[PDB]
Amino acid sequence: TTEEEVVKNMKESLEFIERAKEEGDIELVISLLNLLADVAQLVGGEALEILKKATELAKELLEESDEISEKERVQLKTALSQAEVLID
Amino acid sequence: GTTEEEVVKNMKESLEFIERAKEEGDIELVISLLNLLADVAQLVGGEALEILKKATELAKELLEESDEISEKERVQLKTALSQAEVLI
Amino acid sequence: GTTEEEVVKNMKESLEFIERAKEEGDIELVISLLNLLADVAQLVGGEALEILKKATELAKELLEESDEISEKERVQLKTALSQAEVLIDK
Ligand SMILES: [Ca+2]
Ligand SMILES: [Ca+2]
Repeated sequence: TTEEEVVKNMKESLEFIERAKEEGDIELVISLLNLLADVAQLVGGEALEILKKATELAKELLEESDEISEKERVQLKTALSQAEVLID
Repeated sequence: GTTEEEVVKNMKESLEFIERAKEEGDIELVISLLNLLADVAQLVGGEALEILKKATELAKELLEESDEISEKERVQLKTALSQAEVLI
Repeated sequence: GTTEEEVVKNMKESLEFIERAKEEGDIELVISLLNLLADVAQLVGGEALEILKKATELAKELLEESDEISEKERVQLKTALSQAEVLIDK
């Protein structure tokens, strides 16, 4: 792989998170936020900027959604913790 | 700072959800939370690893407590357990 | 605690389940196991990285060959592949 191929995949993941927030697809936000954080922890650099954008959207979903279950809340906040520690 | 404290606070809530999950048979949730707690604990250390040790003990029991756990679920849980056990 | 042989054992069984999930079209399992393998391989190196390499080749094959993979499954699988491929090069 190249870094450019990785950031393209991370960008497409970010776009799906943007739409998943409107859709209420909480599970995919949890899964993609965890996957993006696993990638950015190995890549650093621009991968962390994309993770920062994904983290912002997940935070908003966590605050604005009235559909999120208690199980999804605890998973999403744990994934947020991984991201927040990386983007700090 | 406020980051690490919120992190370990979030991890403690997840610990409680893993316990309920282990009793409802929500093995998927146990797998997901154990992997998320390990991803966080790897970056934080300290009290995060104490919390991970406890979640590992909870997940280890569920392994062979009620044969509701499928073969696919078992291999995923064992792989997640391995991640956590190495960090411990 | 755990031993490297116990971890390598679990990693080999995961790879067996991945290859089976590839031919059964179980996309979700491949995504979950590929990510779990990369998480473990990051901490152990050695033969863990060789098992990850095999799992990565199988997941690439699944991405190119399968037909009932959803759009959302695809973007998860590509990102998990990115994680694995970066670790293999680290
Ligand atoms: Ca919806
Ligand atoms: Ca992970």
